[PDB]
Amino acid sequence: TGLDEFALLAENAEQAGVNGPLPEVERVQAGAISALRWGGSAPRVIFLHGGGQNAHTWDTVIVGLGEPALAVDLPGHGHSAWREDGNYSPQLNSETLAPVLRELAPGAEFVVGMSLGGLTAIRLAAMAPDLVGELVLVDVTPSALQRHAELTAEQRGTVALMHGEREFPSFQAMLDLTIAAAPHRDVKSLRRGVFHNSRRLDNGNWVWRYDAIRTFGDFAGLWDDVDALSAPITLVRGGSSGFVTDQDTAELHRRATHFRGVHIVEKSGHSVQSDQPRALIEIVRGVLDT
Ligand SMILES: [Cl-]
Repeated sequence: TGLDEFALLAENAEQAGVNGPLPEVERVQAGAISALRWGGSAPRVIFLHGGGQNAHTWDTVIVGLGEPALAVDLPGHGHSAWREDGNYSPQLNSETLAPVLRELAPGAEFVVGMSLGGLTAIRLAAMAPDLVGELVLVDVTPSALQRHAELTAEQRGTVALMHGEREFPSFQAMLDLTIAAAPHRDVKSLRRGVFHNSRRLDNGNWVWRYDAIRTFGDFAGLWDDVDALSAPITLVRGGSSGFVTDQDTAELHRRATHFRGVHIVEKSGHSVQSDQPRALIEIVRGVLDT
């Protein structure tokens, strides 16, 4: 389409149940990392999306919260550079991101990360304390993503041997795939997500903005980082998500120096920011104490 990436923000304000003028937002870049900068040049919160997502996953939450924020595109996602070695490990993501965040979000105490983003946040908190005052993990722990990585490994192996990146005859065909994976979800919300996560080729076909993740990375080291972090950790689970177990949550409590507790969001799957953004806004607002 010809549609600008900020053309649907009224839909995000309605989903967040807020009215009034939309906040200012623009895309920023420092080398390999692209981000959306909301509310001007002094972000209070950094948001890190999950595997297969981009920064726009946070639009509803950011519009509802009304705070200045930086929503970053992880390597291999959104407008951030791909890597030919297909490796978007939390550790590698953190190494690329830290100097960019020092430049674009030096005064943001709070980091909210979902899934791969949440483990990226843990590694940032460890390697760059001065930055990260407080972590909010959305539906992930090191153990939980390790279990997901182990289930998906055979198929991440098989896809790795297709060297095709896929192409799609239409936008609708990508939307059909996303409907198939979440058919109970409002299709205007799904359509908005696919719009941001996809682009049209000159040859009329469509492709995903994200790189197949051939590989994730390191978790023993990631638990050592949890043992060392001083940033308090809040966990947010999806009540309909099996991704994080009660034992996962207890393990996180035992290793963290300051676990603030788990919030369990009724009628949310794994992507709490997509399924129940209003409930996530209230929890993030509470952490801000604001
Ligand atoms: Cl992920």
